[PDB]
Amino acid sequence: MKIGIVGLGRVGSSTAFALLMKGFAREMVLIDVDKKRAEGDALDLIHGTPFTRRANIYAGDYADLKGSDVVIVAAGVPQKPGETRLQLLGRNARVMKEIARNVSKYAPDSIVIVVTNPVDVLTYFFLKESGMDPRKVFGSGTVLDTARLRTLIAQHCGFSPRSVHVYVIGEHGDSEVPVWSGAMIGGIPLQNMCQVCQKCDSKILENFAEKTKRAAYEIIERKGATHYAIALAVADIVESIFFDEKRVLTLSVYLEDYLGVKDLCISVPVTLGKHGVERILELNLNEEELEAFRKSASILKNAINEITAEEN
Amino acid sequence: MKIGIVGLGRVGSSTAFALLMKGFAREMVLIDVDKKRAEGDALDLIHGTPFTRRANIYAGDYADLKGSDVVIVAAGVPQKPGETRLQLLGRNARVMKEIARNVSKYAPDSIVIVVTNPVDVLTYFFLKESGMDPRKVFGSGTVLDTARLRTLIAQHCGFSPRSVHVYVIGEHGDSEVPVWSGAMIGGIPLQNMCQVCQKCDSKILENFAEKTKRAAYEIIERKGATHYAIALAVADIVESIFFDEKRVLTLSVYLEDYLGVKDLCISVPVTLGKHGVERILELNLNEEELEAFRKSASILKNAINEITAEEN
Amino acid sequence: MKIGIVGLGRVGSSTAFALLMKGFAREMVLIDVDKKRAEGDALDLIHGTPFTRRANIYAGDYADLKGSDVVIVAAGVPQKPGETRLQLLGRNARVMKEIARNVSKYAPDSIVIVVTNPVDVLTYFFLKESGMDPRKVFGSGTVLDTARLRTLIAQHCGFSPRSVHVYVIGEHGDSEVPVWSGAMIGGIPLQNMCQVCQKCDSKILENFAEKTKRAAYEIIERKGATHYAIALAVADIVESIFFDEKRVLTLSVYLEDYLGVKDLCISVPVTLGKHGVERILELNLNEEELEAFRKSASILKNAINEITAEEN
Amino acid sequence: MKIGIVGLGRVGSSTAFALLMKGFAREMVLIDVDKKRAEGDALDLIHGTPFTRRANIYAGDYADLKGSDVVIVAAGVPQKPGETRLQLLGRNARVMKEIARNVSKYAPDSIVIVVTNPVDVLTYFFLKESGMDPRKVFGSGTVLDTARLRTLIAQHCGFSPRSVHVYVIGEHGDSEVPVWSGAMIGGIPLQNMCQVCQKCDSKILENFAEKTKRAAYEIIERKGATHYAIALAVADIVESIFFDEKRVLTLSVYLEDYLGVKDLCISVPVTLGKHGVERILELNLNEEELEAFRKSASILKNAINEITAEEN
Ligand SMILES: NC(=O)c1ccc[n+]([C@@H]2O[C@H](COP(=O)([O-])OP(=O)(O)OC[C@H]3O[C@@H](n4cnc5c(N)ncnc54)[C@H](O)[C@@H]3O)[C@@H](O)[C@H]2O)c1
Ligand SMILES: NC(=O)c1ccc[n+]([C@@H]2O[C@H](COP(=O)([O-])OP(=O)(O)OC[C@H]3O[C@@H](n4cnc5c(N)ncnc54)[C@H](O)[C@@H]3O)[C@@H](O)[C@H]2O)c1
Ligand SMILES: NC(=O)c1ccc[n+]([C@@H]2O[C@H](COP(=O)([O-])OP(=O)(O)OC[C@H]3O[C@@H](n4cnc5c(N)ncnc54)[C@H](O)[C@@H]3O)[C@@H](O)[C@H]2O)c1
Ligand SMILES: NC(=O)c1ccc[n+]([C@@H]2O[C@H](COP(=O)([O-])OP(=O)(O)OC[C@H]3O[C@@H](n4cnc5c(N)ncnc54)[C@H](O)[C@@H]3O)[C@@H](O)[C@H]2O)c1
Ligand SMILES: O=P(O)(O)OC[C@H]1O[C@](O)(COP(=O)(O)O)[C@@H](O)[C@@H]1O
Ligand SMILES: O=P(O)(O)OC[C@H]1O[C@](O)(COP(=O)(O)O)[C@@H](O)[C@@H]1O
Ligand SMILES: O=P(O)(O)OC[C@H]1O[C@](O)(COP(=O)(O)O)[C@@H](O)[C@@H]1O
Ligand SMILES: O=P(O)(O)OC[C@H]1O[C@](O)(COP(=O)(O)O)[C@@H](O)[C@@H]1O
Ligand SMILES: O=P(O)(O)OC[C@H]1O[C@](O)(COP(=O)(O)O)[C@@H](O)[C@@H]1O
Ligand SMILES: O=P(O)(O)OC[C@H]1O[C@](O)(COP(=O)(O)O)[C@@H](O)[C@@H]1O
Repeated sequence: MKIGIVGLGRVGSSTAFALLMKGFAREMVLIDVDKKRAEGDALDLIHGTPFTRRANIYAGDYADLKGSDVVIVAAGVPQKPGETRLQLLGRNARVMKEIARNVSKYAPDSIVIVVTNPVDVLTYFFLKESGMDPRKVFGSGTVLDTARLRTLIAQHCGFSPRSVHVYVIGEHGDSEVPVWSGAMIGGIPLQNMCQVCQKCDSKILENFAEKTKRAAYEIIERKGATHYAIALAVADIVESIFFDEKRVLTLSVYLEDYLGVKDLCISVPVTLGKHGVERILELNLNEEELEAFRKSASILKNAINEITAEEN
Repeated sequence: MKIGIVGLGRVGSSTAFALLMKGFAREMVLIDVDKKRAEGDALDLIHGTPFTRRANIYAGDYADLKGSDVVIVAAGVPQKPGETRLQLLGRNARVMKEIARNVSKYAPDSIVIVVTNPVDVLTYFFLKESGMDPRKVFGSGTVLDTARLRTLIAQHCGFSPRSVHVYVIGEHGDSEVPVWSGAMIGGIPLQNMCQVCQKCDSKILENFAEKTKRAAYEIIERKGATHYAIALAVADIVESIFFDEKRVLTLSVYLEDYLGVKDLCISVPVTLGKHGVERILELNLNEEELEAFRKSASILKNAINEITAEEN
Repeated sequence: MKIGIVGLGRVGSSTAFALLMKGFAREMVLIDVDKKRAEGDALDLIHGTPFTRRANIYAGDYADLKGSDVVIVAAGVPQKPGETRLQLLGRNARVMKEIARNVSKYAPDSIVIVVTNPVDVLTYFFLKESGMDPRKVFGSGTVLDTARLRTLIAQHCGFSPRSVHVYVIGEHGDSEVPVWSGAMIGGIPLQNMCQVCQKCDSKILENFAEKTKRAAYEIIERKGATHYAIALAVADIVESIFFDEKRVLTLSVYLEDYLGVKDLCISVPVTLGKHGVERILELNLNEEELEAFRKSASILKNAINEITAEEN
Repeated sequence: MKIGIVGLGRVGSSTAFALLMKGFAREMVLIDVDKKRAEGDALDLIHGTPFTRRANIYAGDYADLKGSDVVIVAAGVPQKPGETRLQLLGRNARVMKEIARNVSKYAPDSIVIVVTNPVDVLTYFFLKESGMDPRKVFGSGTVLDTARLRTLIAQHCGFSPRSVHVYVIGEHGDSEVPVWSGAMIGGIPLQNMCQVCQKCDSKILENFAEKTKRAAYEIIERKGATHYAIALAVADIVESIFFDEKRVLTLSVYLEDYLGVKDLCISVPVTLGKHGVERILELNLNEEELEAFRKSASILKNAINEITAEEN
C-alpha cells in the first residue's frame, strides 16, 4: 500500500523506519515543513532498503498524498518559553486543521491515524476540519497503554500476553481508565487468578496502572521524548488494516453517544480492518469506572471548548 | 531443537513436513516399524530442504532419540476386519506401552506429545508405562477443536479469532464440552455479542459445536483419514515449547483431581512452555457443564478399565 | 491471490498444504476427477486454518478457475500393468490436453505451472493444446535439481547456498546438464574454491551431480513417490510471482530458438515475476555442455514426436 | 542471545531499535557515557516490547557485558570547532582503546562489530588495544555499500538483487574499490548483461559507483547524520552470526597479508558464522583494481601511522 507520514520529527521518523522493516509500504511519502530534514530522512531509509523490502520512499509535498491508503499525522510544534499549555494546544490545533484541509483535498479516500499529543483533543480538531468519515480518521489513543498493562500482568503471572484481557479507556492521559471489572487471565476473572499467581496482589495491580500511565513522562525526563514505543504501536495498528484483521483496539474514535459521553473523540474498544473502524464495543462499566470514564470525557470536552474559544 | 517422530503414517509424515517448514528442528529422527517407508520419507524431506531451514533429518531406530527435546507419537495400527473397538484399542494400547519403555530409556528428558486416537485413552496408557513426569508427557487433546470453534464464531461475527474466547474440554471425542458459560468476544459475554452480531443466534452456535465435533468423521468418510489439521496443531503446540510462550492450550493432561474427576488424562486449559506444562487452570463450570465434563471423564475411565481388564 | 490446483494426488495435495502454510492463497480451488477425495482434502485443510491464514479452500469443477491468478497441474494417470512408457505418456499427454482446453476457457488470464512427469514433454503438450502465452505457461523443470546441487556444494564447503552459483539445464531427467563452466562460490570459479575447500574435489562434485539426478528414483524405490520436495519448489516458484521478485529460475520454457535448440519446452535460466516469465538468459556453454544440452533437446523432441505420432 | 551496544547516539539507538524488531536479543545492555540518555532509551524500547519479542533491555555499565554474545561499538565524539581531522581521529581512537580494555575484561568471549567512522582505522585501533581474536572483532566496513551497489544495478535491469554479484572492497570511504571484473548478473559477466539490459550502459554503472560512495555525505548535508542504513546493515550482520549462515560479507577484517597489503584492517569477502569470521576469500583483482586496492591500504596505514605518532 501507499503510506504518507506528515511530520517527520522523532516520532514520524521512527514510525517510518518501523513501517519500512515491517514491509507494509510499496510507496512512502514523507512530508514535513522542514523539507531538507524530510529529504535526508528519505535518503537514509532508501540507503537501507537493500536489507528490507523494495519501497518507493521520497520526501514530497501535499499533492503527493494522492492515492494514499493510510496517512499518519505525527506533526506538531514545541512549547515556546513562557508558553501556556492552552496556547501550545492552540498552536497544535491550528497545525491539525491545516494538515486536514490538505489531506481532505488530495487523499480524500485514505484512512488517517493521528498520533500527536494530546491525541484525543487533536484528533477531534483534525476530524472536524477535515470533514471525513469518523470511521476512517482516528487517533492511536490508549492502544499502547492497554498492551503495556496486559504485558506487565502477563509476565508477572507466567502467562502469554495473549491470555490476558484488560482494556484501558478514556483520555490517553492522566485520567485514563483501566477497566479492571472485565479483566481476566484464561477467561478466569483477574481476582481469582491474581491471588493464585504469586507475583500478583492488589498493591501490584495498582503499580502497573501507575507504571503504564507514567511511562511517557519517565522517558521524557530522561531523553526529552518518546518515539520508539508509539512507532511500534502505529505499525501494529497499520498491520490490522493491512491484513484486514478486525482486531479489537482501544483507538480514540469519534463517538456520537457512548455511555452518555457525546460529541468527542476518546478511546474505546473498536474493531479495525482494511476499511477503517467497523464495530464499536460498548463496555459494561461498573459504577466507579463509569464515573471515571465520564469525568475523562469532561476533561477532554473542556479542553476542546477552551481552545475552540481562544481562536474566536 | 531435536525432534523425534515415532509413527510416520499420514499424520506422522504430515507433522514432519509441517515442522520442517516452521523450521523448529535442527535434527529430526523419523521412526516407524516400516523402516523402508520412513527412509523414503526422510529422503523426500531432505530433497526439499533447499527451500527450508537446514535440518538433519533421517530415519532411525529408538537409540537415536537420545538428546531429543520433543518426541511425537503418531504411531498406531488399523482396525482389522471383524475387529472390535475394544480389541483395536487393546492393540493400540500395547503399541503405546512398547514405544513408552523405549522413549523412557533413550530420551528420559524429552517432552512427549501423544497424537494417536483415542488421544486421552492412549496418552494415559503411554504415561503409565513410561513412568515419566505428567508435566512433560501429554496428548494434543482438544487443542484443534477449541481453535476451530473460536474460528467459526469469529469469522461469522466480524472479529479476529484473537478476540474470541471459548474452551472445549473433556474427551477429545463425542462427549467433548464447549464451555459456553465463559465464552466471550471482546471480553463481552458471548450472548450479548451474539445477538448484536447478525450471523449469530442460538441455532448457529449449536451448529458450530456440531461442525467441530464432526470434522474428523466427515474428512474420514471422504478420504479415509485426517492428517493436515492435526499436523498444523502439533506444530502450533511445539511452537509454544520452542519459544517458551506459556500460552493456554486445552491439552489432554494427567489430572490427580480436577473438579472431582481423578486419575486420568483429559483436556483442560493448561499453560505450555519450554519445560512442558506449568499451570493447570481450574474452570468455573456451570451445572450442566460440570455434569457433562464428569460424564466425559467416566466414559474415558470405563474404556481405560475395559482394556486394562482385557490384557490380564 | 486465487490459486487453482488440478490433480490432488500426492503432489497436488502436498503442494496445497505447503501453499496454505506460506499463506499465498486468499482462495484455493482443488480439482480432481475423484471429487470425493478432493472434497475430504479441502475439509482437512479447512480444519487446520485456525493455525494458518484465512483462505477460501474448496473442491470445485473447471468453471471455478475463473479469476485464478495461478493454476497448478499435478494431474496424471498411473502406469497400468504391461503398459509401455510411450503408451503411458500417450495417456498423460491426453490428460494434459483435456485440462488445457478447460483452463484456456475459464481462466485464460492465469499463469500455469505444470508439474507432472515427464515435465518438459507434458508442458509442451499442455501449451500447444491451450493456445496461451508461452510466458505464462511453463513447467517447474530443473528448479529443484539446481537448488539441490547448490545446497550439496554449499554445505560441504562451509558457505551459504546464496554464495554458490550453478545451473542445471536441459531435460528434467537423466540427460540434465549441470553447467559446471559457470559455477562459482563467492564469484570465484568453482575449481579454485573447490580445492581450497577440504570436503570438495573432482570425485565429489561428480557424486553430487549423481545424487541430485537420482534423488527421485531413490525416494520412489522406498515409498513409491516424491511429493514433499516438489511441493516446496512449487511454493518457492509461486513465491516469486506473488512478490514479483524477478529471481532467476531454471524453469522448463517454450523456446523458439536457444543455442540451436528449437520448438520445444526445456529448462534454462529465466526470470519470474507477477506477469510470468520475463527474461530468458542465454548461457555461454562450453563445448561438451553445448553438446549435452543439444542431445537433451533431441531426446525430448523425439519423445514429443513418437507420442504426436501414436494418436494419429 | 545477549547483545551489548556501547555508544547510544543516533546510530547506537537506531541499531538497538532495529535489533529489537528483528528479535535477536533475549537481553540487551545499552552503555553510553551519558547514562541518563541511555536509560530513557532503554525505557522507550521497553515500553514498545508489547509489540515485539520479550527482551531484557536496560542501561548498564561495563560489568554488564558479562555473557554477551555480541557487543556493538557505535561510540564516538563529535568534531570540536577548529578541530583537525587528525585530532578528531586522535580523540576517537582513544575512545576505541578505552572501550576495548573494558570489553576485553568483562566480555572476552564476545564477537565485536565496530561501526564508528573511520571504520577501518578505528577497528584496527580497537583490535590492537583489546588483544582479542581477529576473527571475532571486526568492523562493518563496506557491507552496506556492496549491498547498495547490487541493488542499484538489480532494479535497473529487472533482476532480483540475489542474481547480482559485485563486491566493493578497500577503505570504507572515498577510496573504496568496486570489483567490476567479477561482476555478474545470472552468472553472466556484467558487460554482456549490461548491454542487453536497457537502463544500463557504461555511464550508468559509473553513476552507481558514485551514488553509493556519496550516500552518507548526501544524507549528512541534509540531516547531519546517517543512522538508519547502518542500523539495518548491523542487523543483517548479526543475523548471520545468529543463524550461523556463513554468508559472504565485505567486512573490515584484520589481514596479515592479502594481495600484498599487510598489518591493517580493511574490507574483503569473508564468511561470517556463529563463531565469527571463518574464511577470507582472496579475490582475483585485475591490474587497475589491484592498484586501487593497494593505494586504499596505504591511505589507511598512513592515517593509522599519523595517529599512532601523535599520541607519543
Ligand atoms: N515525547 C513525545 O514524543 C511528545 C511529548 C509531548 C508532546 N508531543 C506532541 O506530539 C508531536 C510528535 O512529537 P515528536 O517528538 O515526534 O515531534 P518533533 O519534536 O519532531 O516536532 C514536530 C515535527 O513535525 C514537523 N511539522 C510541524 N508542523 C508541520 C506541518 N505543519 N506540516 C508538516 N510537518 C510539520 C516539524 O517540522 C518537526 O519535524 C509533537 O510535535 C508534540 O506536539 C510529543
Ligand atoms: N483419520 C485419522 O488420522 C485416524 C482415524 C482413526 C484413528 N487414528 C489413530 O491414530 C493413528 C494415526 O493415524 P495415521 O492415519 O497417521 O496412521 P497410519 O495409517 O499411517 O498408521 C500408523 C503408522 O504408524 C506406524 N507404526 C505402527 N506401529 C509402530 C510402532 N510400534 N513403532 C513405530 N511405528 C509404528 C505404522 O507403520 C504406520 O506407518 C492411527 O494409527 C490410529 O490408531 C487416526
Ligand atoms: N513420484 C512421483 O511423484 C511421480 C513419479 C512418476 C511420475 N509422476 C507423474 O506426475 C504425476 C503427479 O504424481 P502424484 O504422485 O501426485 O500422482 P497421483 O498418484 O496422486 O495421481 C494423479 C492424481 O491426479 C488426479 N487426476 C487424474 N486425471 C485428472 C484429470 N483429468 N482431472 C483432474 N484430476 C485428475 C487423479 O485422480 C489423482 O488424484 C503422476 O500422475 C504421474 O503421471 C509422479
Ligand atoms: N553520520 C554519521 O552517523 C557519522 C558521521 C561521521 C562520523 N561518525 C562517527 O561514528 C560515530 C557514530 O555516530 P552517531 O551519529 O551515532 O554518534 P553521536 O552523535 O550519537 O555521538 C556518540 C554517542 O556515543 C556516546 N559515547 C561517546 N563516548 C562514549 C564512551 N566512551 N563510552 C560509551 N559511550 C560513549 C556519546 O555519549 C553519544 O551518545 C560518531 O561518534 C563519529 O565519531 C558518524
Ligand atoms: O510532489 P512531488 O514534488 O512530485 O514529490 C515527489 C518526487 O520528489 C522526489 O521524492 C525527490 O524528492 P527529493 O529530491 O526531495 O529527494 C521524487 O523521487 C518523487 O517522484
Ligand atoms: O485469551 P482468551 O482466551 O481469548 O481470552 C481473553 C482475551 O480475549 C479478550 O476478549 C481480549 O480480546 P482483545 O484484547 O482482542 O479485544 C479478553 O478475554 C482477553 O483480551
Ligand atoms: O540409530 P542410527 O542407526 O544411528 O540412525 C541414524 C543414522 O541413519 C541415517 O539416518 C541413515 O538412515 P538411512 O540410511 O536409513 O537413510 C544416518 O544419516 C544417521 O546418522
Ligand atoms: O464450481 P462450484 O461448484 O461453484 O464449486 C465451488 C463451491 O463448492 C464448495 O466448495 C463446496 O464443495 P464441496 O461441497 O464439495 O465441499 C462451496 O464451498 C463453493 O462455493
Ligand atoms: O551493571 P548493572 O548496574 O547491574 O546494570 C543492570 C541493572 O540496571 C538496570 O537496568 C536498571 O537501570 P536503570 O535504572 O538505569 O534503568 C536493571 O534493570 C539491571 O538489572
Ligand atoms: O546469484 P547467483 O546465481 O548465485 O550468482 C551470483 C551471485 O553469487 C555471488 O557469488 C555473490 O555471492 P555473495 O554475494 O554471497 O558473496 C556472485 O556470483 C553473485 O553475488
